[PDB]
Amino acid sequence: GGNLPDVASHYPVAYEQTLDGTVGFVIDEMTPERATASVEVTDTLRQRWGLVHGGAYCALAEMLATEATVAVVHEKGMMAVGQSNHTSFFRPVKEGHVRAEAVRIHAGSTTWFWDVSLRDDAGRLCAVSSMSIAVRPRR
Amino acid sequence: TGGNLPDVASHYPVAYEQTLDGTVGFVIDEMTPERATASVEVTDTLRQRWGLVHGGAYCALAEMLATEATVAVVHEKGMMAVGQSNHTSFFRPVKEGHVRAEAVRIHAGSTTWFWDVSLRDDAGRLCAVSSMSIAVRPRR
Amino acid sequence: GGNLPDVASHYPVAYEQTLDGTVGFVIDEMTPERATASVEVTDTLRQRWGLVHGGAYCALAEMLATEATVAVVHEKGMMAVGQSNHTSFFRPVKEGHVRAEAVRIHAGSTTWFWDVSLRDDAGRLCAVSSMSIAVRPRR
Amino acid sequence: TGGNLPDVASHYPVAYEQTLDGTVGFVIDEMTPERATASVEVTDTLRQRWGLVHGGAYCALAEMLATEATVAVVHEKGMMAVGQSNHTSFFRPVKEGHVRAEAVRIHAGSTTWFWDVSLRDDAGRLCAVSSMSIAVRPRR
Ligand SMILES: CC(C)(COP(=O)(O)OP(=O)(O)OC[C@H]1O[C@@H](n2cnc3c(N)ncnc32)[C@H](O)[C@@H]1OP(=O)(O)O)[C@@H](O)C(=O)NCCC(=O)NCCSCc1ccc(O)cc1
Ligand SMILES: CC(C)(COP(=O)(O)OP(=O)(O)OC[C@H]1O[C@@H](n2cnc3c(N)ncnc32)[C@H](O)[C@@H]1OP(=O)(O)O)[C@@H](O)C(=O)NCCC(=O)NCCSCc1ccc(O)cc1
Ligand SMILES: CC(C)(COP(=O)(O)OP(=O)(O)OC[C@H]1O[C@@H](n2cnc3c(N)ncnc32)[C@H](O)[C@@H]1OP(=O)(O)O)[C@@H](O)C(=O)NCCC(=O)NCCSCc1ccc(O)cc1
Ligand SMILES: CC(C)(COP(=O)(O)OP(=O)(O)OC[C@H]1O[C@@H](n2cnc3c(N)ncnc32)[C@H](O)[C@@H]1OP(=O)(O)O)[C@@H](O)C(=O)NCCC(=O)NCCSCc1ccc(O)cc1
Repeated sequence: GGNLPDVASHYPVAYEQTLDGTVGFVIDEMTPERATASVEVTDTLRQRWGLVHGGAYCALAEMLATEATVAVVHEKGMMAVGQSNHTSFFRPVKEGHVRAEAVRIHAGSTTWFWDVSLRDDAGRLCAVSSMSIAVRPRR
Repeated sequence: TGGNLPDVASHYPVAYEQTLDGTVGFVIDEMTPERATASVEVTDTLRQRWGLVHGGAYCALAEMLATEATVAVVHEKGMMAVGQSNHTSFFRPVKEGHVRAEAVRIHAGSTTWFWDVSLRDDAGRLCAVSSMSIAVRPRR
Repeated sequence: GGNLPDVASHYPVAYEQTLDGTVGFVIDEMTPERATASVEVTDTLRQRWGLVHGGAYCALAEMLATEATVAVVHEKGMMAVGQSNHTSFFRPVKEGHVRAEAVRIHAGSTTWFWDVSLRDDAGRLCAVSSMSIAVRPRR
Repeated sequence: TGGNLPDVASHYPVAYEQTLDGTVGFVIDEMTPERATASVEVTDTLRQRWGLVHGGAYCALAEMLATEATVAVVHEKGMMAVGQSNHTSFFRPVKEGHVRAEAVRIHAGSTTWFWDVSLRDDAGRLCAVSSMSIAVRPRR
């Protein structure tokens, strides 16, 4: 759909109805150590002033780092959810696309950490996200 | 005023209902120079595939609230305000109801304002917090 | 010594030899939900430019939030260590004292979170720290 | 040059050996506009009562490194540089040896520089990371 990891037979919310499907996030590559995703800029991703909403970068990074963790851990009986999301903004984006690259830097038993880079169509670094993902056994 | 955001301009590039904010339904309640509140009714549009409120939704609500709260004061002074850092920490998920946010200003420097935002559930539990650092600069 | 919680019979490093005792951190009050500490500014707390080192605020906050967690959890078979320390600086300090107040905002099963405020002798907010403390069973 | 910090001034308010940096023994190794390294030998002065390197020690090493690395370039340009945000995340403790830090510049704006700092052990493992946001302003 958004090309999210297929790890379960049923999902509570269909992609098109989720926040992710509504703004248009799509996973591109995915491996245990690195994943990418992107989104086309539309007014649905912007704030009233015409720039891509800061929350959009946050959300792309959160989905990308978390889903990339899920991809590995789901099949191991674990649940993966974001515990901390620290996004820093360097340059705005008015149009085009937002591309994210998440690089795994730590995979502990209870926490995985990913560095996410958010770039524009020109390849410029527009924002970064330090994603801390909690890993716990499913209930 | 579509989601009750501060009327500081005659015109805006994107209408409320078309923005991310309008799409997910964020609405500002109170707004003062030192404190602001807003909320959103949870619907699937606010959730991730697993059925919970998306982490990014809390980050966005906090971001919009703190920034707009800064804009309410500085716009007229000829400044622009945009977030420079958003650090959101998640304590408990939200599956349904509303997400209620309260932003309290803790520092108002000449170049940066800082707000502590608490995000609660209908039962009043602290579900997430966001430390928002807002850059303040003069418009071009 | 530094008035740290007395929870064990032996400690690997004596207060006076630790980083805390070397810069002079002292716990004032301590309860499960709130704790305070302070330090006199000396050159040992400063950087070459004469201001209190940013790392000093970080360290005060980290010791204070962690030790306050230890105070409750130690006796329960758990270990408490900092997992994330996010310190933001609003105003420098050149002399006097640094006073910290840590307020517990979340006490989960595996994570405790504290908001730490760092003030000067005039009571001004000089910095803040969001301390995320991991709680795990002792080995 | 006491701990090999950038010589950008004739005189400094506090001598190396007297500062926090000198007391704990931080030493700068390489230093360029886009990348800097430093290290410290672990001793009790770097530890907490439980025998591990104090979290605050990593935060301080990262802080000093990123800031001084910014100072090396901007001082001569009449700017002052001070950290505005230090976010350090801890992955694995260090009990002894050294702590080695590498700061990589990722953004150099007109008012903020941002450095990613990695803190490793003697075995090269990633023990902590720090996101350092440095404010750049003109001196008074
Ligand atoms: C935060 C925590 C526990 C999270 O675990 P994780 O990310 O899931 O990683 P992990 O569980 O796979 O284990 C990584 C390593 O952490 C340590 N660790 C993890 N869990 C434990 C535990 N229950 N007991 C002891 N060490 C542990 C071990 O060194 C472990 O490596 P190993 O399994 O190969 O022996 C782990 O990353 C960590 O220990 N990071 C270091 C925390 C740190 O050193 N903070 C600074 C020290 S406390 C500050 C302080 C200051 C003043 C005071 O007076 C008191 C405290
Ligand atoms: C980040 C910064 C500059 C941003 O300004 P702001 O948030 O907009 O607030 P503001 O502009 O209204 O000014 C607040 C205070 O900051 C200081 N400040 C601001 N701009 C400047 C400046 N250009 N020059 C000197 N002090 C300044 C002043 O004390 C000011 O109080 P004042 O205006 O009443 O004199 C301000 O919040 C600040 O200075 N925070 C303190 C930063 C700090 O002390 N970091 C720790 C020291 S650096 C670590 C280090 C370690 C080892 C080394 O070898 C070197 C460095
Ligand atoms: C991070 C974590 C697990 C840490 O646990 P803690 O701080 O030690 O707190 P805690 O263990 O005492 O439990 C607090 C609550 O968290 C939830 N929780 C904790 N552990 C679990 C678990 N193993 N399974 C399910 N829920 C859990 C429960 O609601 C629990 O409350 P309860 O025990 O009364 O039922 C917990 O604080 C938490 O669940 N916070 C909410 C995390 C969150 O909602 N992040 C956003 C959702 S994921 C983003 C995403 C975006 C797009 C995608 O496509 C996928 C994911
Ligand atoms: C934070 C800030 C201003 C600091 O400047 P800096 O780090 O020193 O970098 P810089 O000064 O060299 O400038 C970098 C770029 O920032 C933008 N910028 C900087 N200063 C300004 C300014 N005064 N006016 C407009 N754009 C500016 C420009 O695009 C500039 O590129 P350019 O100089 O080539 O034109 C800059 O990094 C930045 O703009 N980051 C993007 C902030 C952002 O886009 N946050 C998300 C949007 S706000 C969320 C929101 C949500 C809902 C609402 O209802 C309202 C707001």
